[PDB]
Amino acid sequence: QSKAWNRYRLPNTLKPDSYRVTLRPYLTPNDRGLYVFKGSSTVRFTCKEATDVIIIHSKKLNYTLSQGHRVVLRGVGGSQPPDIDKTELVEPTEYLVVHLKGSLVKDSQYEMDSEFEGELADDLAGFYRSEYMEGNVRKVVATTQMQAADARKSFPCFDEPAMKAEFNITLIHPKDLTALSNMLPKGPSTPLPEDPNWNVTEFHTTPKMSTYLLAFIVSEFDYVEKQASNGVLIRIWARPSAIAAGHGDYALNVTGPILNFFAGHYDTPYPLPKSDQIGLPDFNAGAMENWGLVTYRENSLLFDPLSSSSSNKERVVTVIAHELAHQWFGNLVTIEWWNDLWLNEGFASYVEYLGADYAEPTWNLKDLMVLNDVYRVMAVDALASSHPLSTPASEINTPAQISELFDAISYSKGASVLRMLSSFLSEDVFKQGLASYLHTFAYQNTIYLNLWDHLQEAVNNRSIQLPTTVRDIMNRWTLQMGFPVITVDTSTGTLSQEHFLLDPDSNVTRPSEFNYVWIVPITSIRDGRQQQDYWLIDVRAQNDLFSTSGNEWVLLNLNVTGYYRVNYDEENWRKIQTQLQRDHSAIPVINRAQIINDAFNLASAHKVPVTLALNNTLFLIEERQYMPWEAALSSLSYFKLMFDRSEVYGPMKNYLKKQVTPLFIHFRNNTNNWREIPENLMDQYSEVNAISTACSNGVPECEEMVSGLFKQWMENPNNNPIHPNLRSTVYCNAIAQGGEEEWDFAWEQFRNATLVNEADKLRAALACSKELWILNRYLSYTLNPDLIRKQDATSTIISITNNVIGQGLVWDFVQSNWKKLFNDYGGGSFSFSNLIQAVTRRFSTEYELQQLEQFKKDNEETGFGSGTRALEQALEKTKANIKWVKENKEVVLQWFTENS
Amino acid sequence: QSKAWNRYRLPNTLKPDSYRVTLRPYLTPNDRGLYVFKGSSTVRFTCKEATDVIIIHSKKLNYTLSQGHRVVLRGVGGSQPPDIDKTELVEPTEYLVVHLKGSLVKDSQYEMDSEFEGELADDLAGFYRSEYMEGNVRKVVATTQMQAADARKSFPCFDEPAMKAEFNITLIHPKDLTALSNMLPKGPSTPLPEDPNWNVTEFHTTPKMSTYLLAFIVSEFDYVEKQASNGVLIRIWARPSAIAAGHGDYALNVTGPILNFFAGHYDTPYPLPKSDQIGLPDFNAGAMENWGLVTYRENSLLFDPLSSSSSNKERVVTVIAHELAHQWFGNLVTIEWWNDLWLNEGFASYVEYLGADYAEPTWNLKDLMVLNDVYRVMAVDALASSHPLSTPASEINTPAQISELFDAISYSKGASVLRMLSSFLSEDVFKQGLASYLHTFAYQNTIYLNLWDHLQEAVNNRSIQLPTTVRDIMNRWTLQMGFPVITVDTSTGTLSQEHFLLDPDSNVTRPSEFNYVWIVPITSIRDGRQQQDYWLIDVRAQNDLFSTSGNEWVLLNLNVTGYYRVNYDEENWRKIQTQLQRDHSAIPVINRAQIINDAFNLASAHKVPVTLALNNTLFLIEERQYMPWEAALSSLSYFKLMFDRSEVYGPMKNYLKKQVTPLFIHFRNNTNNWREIPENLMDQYSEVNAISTACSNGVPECEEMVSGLFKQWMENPNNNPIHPNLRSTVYCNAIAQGGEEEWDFAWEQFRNATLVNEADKLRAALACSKELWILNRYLSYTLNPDLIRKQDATSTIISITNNVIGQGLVWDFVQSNWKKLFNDYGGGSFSFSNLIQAVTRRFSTEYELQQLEQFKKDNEETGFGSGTRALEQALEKTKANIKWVKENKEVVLQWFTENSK
Ligand SMILES: *[C@@H]1O[C@H](CO)[C@@H](O[C@@H]2O[C@H](CO)[C@@H](O[C@@H]3O[C@H](CO)[C@@H](O)[C@H](O)[C@@H]3O)[C@H](O)[C@H]2NC(C)=O)[C@H](O)[C@H]1NC(C)=O
Ligand SMILES: *[C@@H]1O[C@H](CO)[C@@H](O[C@@H]2O[C@H](CO)[C@@H](O[C@@H]3O[C@H](CO)[C@@H](O)[C@H](O)[C@@H]3O)[C@H](O)[C@H]2NC(C)=O)[C@H](O)[C@H]1NC(C)=O
Ligand SMILES: *[C@@H]1O[C@H](CO)[C@@H](O[C@@H]2O[C@H](CO)[C@@H](O)[C@H](O)[C@H]2NC(C)=O)[C@H](O)[C@H]1NC(C)=O
Ligand SMILES: *[C@@H]1O[C@H](CO)[C@@H](O[C@@H]2O[C@H](CO)[C@@H](O)[C@H](O)[C@H]2NC(C)=O)[C@H](O)[C@H]1NC(C)=O
Ligand SMILES: *[C@@H]1O[C@H](CO)[C@@H](O[C@@H]2O[C@H](CO)[C@@H](O)[C@H](O)[C@H]2NC(C)=O)[C@H](O)[C@H]1NC(C)=O
Ligand SMILES: *[C@@H]1O[C@H](CO)[C@@H](O[C@@H]2O[C@H](CO)[C@@H](O)[C@H](O)[C@H]2NC(C)=O)[C@H](O)[C@H]1NC(C)=O
Ligand SMILES: *[C@@H]1O[C@H](CO)[C@@H](O[C@@H]2O[C@H](CO)[C@@H](O)[C@H](O)[C@H]2NC(C)=O)[C@H](O)[C@H]1NC(C)=O
Ligand SMILES: *[C@@H]1O[C@H](CO)[C@@H](O)[C@H](O)[C@H]1NC(C)=O
Ligand SMILES: *[C@@H]1O[C@H](CO)[C@@H](O)[C@H](O)[C@H]1NC(C)=O
Ligand SMILES: [Zn+2]
Repeated sequence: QSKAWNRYRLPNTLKPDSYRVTLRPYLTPNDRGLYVFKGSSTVRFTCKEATDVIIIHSKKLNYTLSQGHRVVLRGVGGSQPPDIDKTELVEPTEYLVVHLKGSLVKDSQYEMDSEFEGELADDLAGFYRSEYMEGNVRKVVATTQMQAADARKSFPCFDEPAMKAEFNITLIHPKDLTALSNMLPKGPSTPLPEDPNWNVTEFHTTPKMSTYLLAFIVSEFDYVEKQASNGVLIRIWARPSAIAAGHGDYALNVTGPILNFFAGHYDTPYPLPKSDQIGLPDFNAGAMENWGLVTYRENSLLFDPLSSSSSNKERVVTVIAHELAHQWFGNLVTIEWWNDLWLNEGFASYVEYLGADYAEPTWNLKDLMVLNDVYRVMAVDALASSHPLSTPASEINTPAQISELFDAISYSKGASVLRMLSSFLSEDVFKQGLASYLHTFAYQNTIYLNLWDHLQEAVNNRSIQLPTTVRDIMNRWTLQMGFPVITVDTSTGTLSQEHFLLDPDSNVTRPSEFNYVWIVPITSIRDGRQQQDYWLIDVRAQNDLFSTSGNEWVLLNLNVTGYYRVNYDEENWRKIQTQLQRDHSAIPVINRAQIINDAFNLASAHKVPVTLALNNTLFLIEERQYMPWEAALSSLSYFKLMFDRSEVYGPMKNYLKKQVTPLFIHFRNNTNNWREIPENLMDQYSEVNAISTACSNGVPECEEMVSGLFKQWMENPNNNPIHPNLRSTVYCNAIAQGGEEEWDFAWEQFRNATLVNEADKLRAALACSKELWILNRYLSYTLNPDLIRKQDATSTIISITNNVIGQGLVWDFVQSNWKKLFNDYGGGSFSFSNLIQAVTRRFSTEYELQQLEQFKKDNEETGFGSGTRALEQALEKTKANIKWVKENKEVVLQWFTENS
Repeated sequence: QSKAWNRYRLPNTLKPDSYRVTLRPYLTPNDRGLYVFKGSSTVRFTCKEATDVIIIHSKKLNYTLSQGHRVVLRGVGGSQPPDIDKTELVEPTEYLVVHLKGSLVKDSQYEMDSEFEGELADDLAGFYRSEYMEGNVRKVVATTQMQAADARKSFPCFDEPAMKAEFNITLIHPKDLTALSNMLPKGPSTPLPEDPNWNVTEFHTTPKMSTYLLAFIVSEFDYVEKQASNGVLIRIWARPSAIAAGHGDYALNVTGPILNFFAGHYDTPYPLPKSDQIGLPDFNAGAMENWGLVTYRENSLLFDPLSSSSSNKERVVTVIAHELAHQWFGNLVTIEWWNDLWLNEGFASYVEYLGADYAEPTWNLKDLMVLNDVYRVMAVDALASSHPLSTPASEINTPAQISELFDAISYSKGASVLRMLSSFLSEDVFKQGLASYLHTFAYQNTIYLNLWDHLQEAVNNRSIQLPTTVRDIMNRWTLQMGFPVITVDTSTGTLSQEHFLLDPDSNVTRPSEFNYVWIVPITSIRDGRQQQDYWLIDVRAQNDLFSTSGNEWVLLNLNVTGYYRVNYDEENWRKIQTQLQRDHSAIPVINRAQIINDAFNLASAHKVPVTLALNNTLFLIEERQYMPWEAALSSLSYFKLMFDRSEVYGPMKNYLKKQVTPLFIHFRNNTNNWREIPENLMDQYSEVNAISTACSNGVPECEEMVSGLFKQWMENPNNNPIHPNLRSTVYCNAIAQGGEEEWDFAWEQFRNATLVNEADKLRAALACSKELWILNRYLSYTLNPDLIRKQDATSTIISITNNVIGQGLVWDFVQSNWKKLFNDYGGGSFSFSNLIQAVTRRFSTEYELQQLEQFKKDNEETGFGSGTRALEQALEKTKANIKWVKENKEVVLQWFTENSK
């Protein structure tokens, strides 16, 4: 608006060099019960272009006028300090405009001192407080989450990733509590000269960081430390009680290997002197890559071996790797602007599994990436509402736009694209370019093009053959949204590409350059033996590689490395099916899951018949791996949700029971009569799946075993015999196969629950009851805050909705008590979006659509709030559901009956 | 409108004298694939008042134009027939108005020849069709059902009960099949001149009768015959296989004696040479009393001693008695209008027990009547939405209202009134008066006043002492709806009477000439010793007969003879509970059941504490008789319907489980490990009650036994180990405690079932499944006429709505397919009301009432027809339920919890 303070982007008039921030957090409420902190900061900025105004980001800061102005300007090195005209604080653009009576000459450093007072509120932003209940005592900790902005809230600073500067952090903390920051403590905490109750801790100057990664936490958390033989001191800080137990031991045992792996992959030594990972009890954000002081949710860093499932073990190892990867890529080489967030977060997501694999080589974690990210993001990208990975930097300005960029696409899509990048570049050449990128751009900001250039330079040195320059071959997958579905005409060995859209009748309004065409790297296998390689340059191309003979099957996207679905002629599909039946080993496990997942998704776009998809699920009877089974069960979930209350459910269960029985018996023998869990994490997951589906479909042995296990627990409570991994499954099936007695025992345990994980497991299991009265009684308990915590109420109601009988109960509940639910819980505590999505997920009939539409008009006056933008979405999904059921019910029903 | 055709009442200007109907039923689909019957008819009518328009009933009949008109007017006796102006067909009133260019000469007989064609569909109305399967060949049987406004569908006629006439019936039927009509065939079947393959059979002229008593059935059914002592030839006609298997043996064993008994009791001879009882595969009503050709559902007539249960045996004898009773009260003497429908249904329902008791003297079915009718109607009669036994004629005009009157009030309330009337007038005096009524108005239509006059004659003849005239005393029980509740102050022995209302806040909009007061006849017993009787003529009275001293307890309405509820003070109730726990035998078995039923209903009306009624159910643990247990289970059903989907259900089940366990074991030992059955009929019913109640509540052995028995039947499909009487409960409980396999086995057996009784049991049991998907599939099956016969469609839906899981499914189904159910399915008006009551018997929340009100607002255009009153009553009950549950949920839960332990 012709005024720099009106503009959302900092003027490039001055750039910071060094910072000195001394903040004293008062973790005790003052007058009006306000937790406030007092801070003093100074910035030695350098005048890049002669100007008359200084603009510094500042949010929720009272400031103190040391002289006639809130700030004091002093020129350094004999620099003349221009007199300050006036001080103004702009809110729309968190800016501290300090108009000066004169112009600051260029090539001269000026320091601006600033004493300020802020509120240590529980906003989970900037400098915030977190109160946890240690025993029966409230304990408050002062932590920091300066993602995107928020850094301004803590102290006056150039809050932009481009503005890199050294930061000297000093914390005045109570003598009892300990203070932590990005760097090591410069000196041991000394009693503050005044009020000896408080100590003063100074930390060594931080390597030129870009803000947003600064962190200063003062608390009483204890810690387990280990000096790695590479020079980095690994310290895992957490609640003293948990550190006293072995909860934090696993993280310390896994951090060292992960750091070493990344050091090699990044070909760079750990930039900071030490690595502290702290487990905050709350911390709604999953994790933060604060340089040196990584903050994690207590549940994602601590692993109790007696009450955490192997799934939690995967969670901690993987999340640790993601943030530890950020320490090299994203902290040493930060993005110039938030528009390139996809490159930073995406790379971290991709190399996350790479690191975890080094730590646990017997888990094959890298394989899970596809099901966890590639297929997850593929579903969203296959909509006409998708956005291109790259966005014009000018477009992103407001803080809200920055937060918007943090989409699942930015993470998974980026990781998938970068995985394809590494595959067609050969990990070795990719790593070479990455190493050069980091070294050449160490301690400075960059654009995604810089990485493309270094990769191309490595391409030339290694002389790898790429159809076009890395930039062009990557622009196709970064400047336009969506992914190509490659159809293979084996008869004439022809290859074709198209923008895959799950809804066939979708108007792709977004005008994408390259007219939605992609340079797809194609890797193929023939009769098991991998062929050479091919790059689809145009929409349609012919190559003998894809040509097949009388009994020849070709399968593209080996290990689904490339972000593209594949469609084949019906003949090739049948050849693949015959191979899967005689020996599934020929097809790599990853591609077996690909076959099932792609078939179902292609059937949704009406590119292949639904029967073909179910045909690709027939070989599961012999499959003993996890990925293939998981893919099929995930896809068949929609079928169950649509036919759970219909006749089709009968034949469907019979078919699934026939397929699961062998897998269940296999595990029963392997686990020695359900006594010893399998070793490989993948096998552990499949064992849980086997029992769950076997009992759900009605395998007799499964229900007998789960019932017996729960009964053994009922006989001897306090010593649960069910192993943590199999607890949720046994609990739900046992309660379902049992009556009021079992539910009563479970309810008692839930009320006496001591660990949140166990409590939530019991809560969901209690909703597995098959008695209408018990479910209604549970619904009444859900609303009561005393019985069910309001934070957990929405999830409990959703869990009852999942019960086939519960669907009707919850639907009447939401339709009749929307007013109460919305009015009493208008706050974010109740996610109405998730609630309405869950209650309307099975809607597949015109009657149900009429009810939902009536609900919309009936409660129109009381805005659905978070529900809005999801209720209209549910209406659209309901309409699509009606069409799908009326177009596939007969075919699906016949298939199950004849194939069961 | 003023237009006579627009009016729903036939003009009195024309009176029918005699008719000649010649229906020809085509038992093969036409080019349009629709079975169609073609017939011609001529009505001889005397012109009571000169008229220029002739109005007759015509329904779904395409009349062939003759002489440029649908009808042809011919002069009888030389009278001139005025020229026909025009013939319009008014559909709303089903009136074929034959406008004339002149006024019919007054007091002149005329004849109207009319040819017509109609659809022989499966609507179970007029001339419909019944398709049964023999071997692998479909067999079609054309039968007639004209209970109300359906004779018009078969032929143009004055379809009103008052318009009696003699009907000459000629049936052109295939030479192979046999034509059955009200009277005997007049001579041998003669070959149709056009086609020898068809036969022309005319029957003897029928005596003066109403159009709704006609029956024309052509069938290949065989029959078993046996002349009765009165000489009337009793023949049981049914499917060839059924008669060959001796399913009709029991029917022939009871029909003859029962018919003679009725004739001897009222000294009135049956005026027809034969009385054929025929069982039709497809029939809506349980049975129709068509004079000479009484029609019955196969379930109500066929009886296989090796597969039918003791209850089935009672059903057959009772139904046959009810229909034979009608042959006197309904056919020989008919009602003037449907307003006094009770005069026929009520008497036939009450005297049915007398006939059954005669045929089966070791059953004591008259004891059951107390719970079968008196208490059954008291529930609906209590609602402020009931109707006086003799509703003003003006209210009942449209055919929908006519069919609506066929409810508990016309049947049970009438029978209960007759029970009380006979009790205070003595059987001898009562039957003497009835004989005069029958002989005086034979072949004539009568009203309630006519009955009172003949009864008064017997009263004076036998010098019976009454407070006032029979008319005044019984007008209180017939001209005002509802029944009185007597408050007994044992402290001072004072009595009072007031209209019993389930909702104390319910607004009665129906005015009463007697201002809701009754000359209640009262009979009281003291410590089991009967005392002198008293008549509560005034609203309030006092007597020492009711005043108690020390620990003396007084029970009014000994053997629930009177039609009223007894409300004792807390003192008497305490003494009664003391007696029940000390020696329940002291209190009459019937009165023990009376105590449980009265206590609960009084509590539901917010007149006594709910705890009091529940307390009265603590003697059940030691009770071994059937009647007490029966009333308790029936009364606690309301609690279940109101708390089955609530937290109270758990404690309630535990309590009942505790009470039934002893009875269950007792019967186990008595039945020798469930191998034998009790000898006494009542004991057999209680044994089945024990097993069903135990399995439903959760007694472990019960669930194990029923499952094992069904498993053994699955092993040997042909040999069913379960004893016929125990099949009902075992089948249901097994299917419920079983899964898809059990449901599949039952479905296959149901489709392959032979005896209707067994098929009915399996059909109802299939609804006991606890799988939502199975119940949804079952509901779709109900609509399919091929899988479930249209006659049993609503019954199956009601069974599904009975299942707790099915309640929601059916409610949404009813809301979604009201238009289809109301239109495609006629339901014969006997249903719909039942379906509405069944789907709305669990409503206890404002949201549920809102849904019901929305249903009415969204389906007012579609119409509720017969269900109109039922839907309106539902609204009243739902509102009362909302208040009752809110005021009693906690106390009911606490009581069960404390007693369950
Ligand atoms: C944050 O801490 C760093 C040190 O870790 C501070 O940088 C230091 O700045 C002072 C001037 O303020 C430098 O002193 C100068 O030393 C040179 C000789 O090296 C001398 O010729 C000059 O006359 C002057 O005394 C000091 O060297 C420098 N230290 C380093 C290692 O660069 C920084 O100023 C602190 N932050 C802020 C905002 O003050
Ligand atoms: C906050 O500052 C206080 C004061 O410095 C710390 O308390 C401890 O103070 C004593 C000196 O008064 C020191 O430790 C003590 O010294 C003896 C030897 O004389 C030694 O055996 C013990 O360590 C003893 O406690 C030390 O300065 C200081 N800290 C320690 C390690 O004891 C207090 O610990 C400070 N709090 C934090 C969290 O840094
Ligand atoms: C900084 O100044 C703001 C604006 O004056 C203060 O905000 C006020 O304080 C109350 C709470 O005590 C807030 O609810 C209102 O937004 C403001 N009201 C008033 C009366 O001014 C803010 O409190 C100050 N900072 C701190 C840490 O206290
Ligand atoms: C974490 O490391 C500790 C050792 O610091 C483990 O304790 C033992 O050490 C070995 C090697 O790590 C483990 O394999 C053994 O299971 C432990 N005991 C023995 C006798 O060697 C500890 O198990 C590791 N994991 C956790 C979760 O604490
Ligand atoms: C029905 O049958 C009767 C008897 O055959 C037909 O004859 C009339 O009815 C009386 C009955 O006793 C006969 O005696 C008379 O000869 C007839 N009466 C008149 C007034 O004609 C009778 O016509 C037939 N019904 C019809 C056509 O109305
Ligand atoms: C109907 O009557 C028949 C014939 O009386 C009954 O069959 C039995 O016939 C044998 C013939 O020797 C007699 O010894 C029995 O006394 C008859 N039993 C009875 C109960 O009468 C038949 O049981 C009767 N009832 C049924 C159900 O058909
Ligand atoms: C119903 O419950 C009992 C009979 O089962 C009646 O008597 C009570 O019994 C309890 C338990 O022994 C005592 O604690 C109470 O004091 C008794 N009642 C009184 C009023 O003393 C009870 O009165 C009945 N409740 C009714 C009829 O409402
Ligand atoms: C709660 O659990 C603890 C630990 O198993 C047990 O000692 C205690 O008795 C339980 N309390 C109740 C009330 O069940
Ligand atoms: C049909 O008529 C013939 C005489 O033509 C007769 O023998 C036969 O029994 C009749 N059939 C029936 C069942 O009416
Ligand atoms: Zn991250």
